[PDB]
Amino acid sequence: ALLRILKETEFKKIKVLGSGAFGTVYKGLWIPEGEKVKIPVAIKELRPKANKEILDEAYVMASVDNPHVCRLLGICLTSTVQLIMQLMPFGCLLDYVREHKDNIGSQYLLNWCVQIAKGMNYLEDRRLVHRDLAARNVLVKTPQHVKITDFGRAKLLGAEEKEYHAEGGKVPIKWMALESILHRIYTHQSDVWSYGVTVWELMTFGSKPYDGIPASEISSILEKGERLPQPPICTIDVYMIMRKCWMIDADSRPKFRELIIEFSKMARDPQRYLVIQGDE
Ligand SMILES: *CCC(=O)N[C@@H]1CN(c2nc(Nc3cn(C)nc3OC)c3ncn(C)c3n2)C[C@H]1F
Repeated sequence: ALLRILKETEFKKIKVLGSGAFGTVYKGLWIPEGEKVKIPVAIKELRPKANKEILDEAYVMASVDNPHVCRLLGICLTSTVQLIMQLMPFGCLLDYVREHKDNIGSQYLLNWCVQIAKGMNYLEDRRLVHRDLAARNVLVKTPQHVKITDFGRAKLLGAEEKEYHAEGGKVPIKWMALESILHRIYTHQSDVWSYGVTVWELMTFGSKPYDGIPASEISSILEKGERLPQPPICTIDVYMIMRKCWMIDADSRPKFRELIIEFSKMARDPQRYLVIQGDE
């Protein structure tokens, strides 16, 4: 996997897919000069650093090559930065589970848990802390295959850095580990906490965590030992994996490699672990 530098004439925006503080993402078409191959892509136009700085960050990003991380294919530098990425035709997993809640079986849910853990383990191998894992930031390539994506919060740790120490950026409190809320500290193990919340989202078919509760109250609820409730479809075995992800001691939490093993075992006999009517 290598970074391609695109000229504006190489790609076209077709329609908007979504928008946020990061910028806007479009469905588009990329035709590399004289290659005659038409590639469906997502184009993320970000809302300055030197061009070489941006290209360097894009090079590292483009080297992230794993079946369960959405890949940067190329970049175009003009008045704006435009990132050309793999298109995930089914959109964010949050909306997908909300839409198809009555037609999603245990096999798909547990498989997604495995896949997200595989992608996160790869990011950890690359020394990348994601810092924004949530169902909204997982994308659906096919119903059978999902990929993690990133909107600017991910950080590369230095050879001797064990944690990332954040500053004033806005934070997704309800997905964060307690140590991140209290001390602005982020690690692969705080990503594990977020992974647990992400799994809870999937198992509740996209429900809102700590629904209706002010973000300002969350740290106090967590300090009292309270956590997100057991989803209706979850046997206690699955809920206990979530609860392990939210233990106060970061080193008490499972690592992604362990999560891959545990969810993979469950995915072999999915109906023993999730209880879904009509499944199957
Ligand atoms: C739930 C989060 C959300 O809606 N985020 C938006 C969508 N984003 C995004 N979307 C796609 N693909 C997509 C979405 N829809 C409705 N249709 C499609 O494709 C036909 C995508 N592919 C790759 N990347 C990076 C994507 N991002 C991100 C936010 F804009």
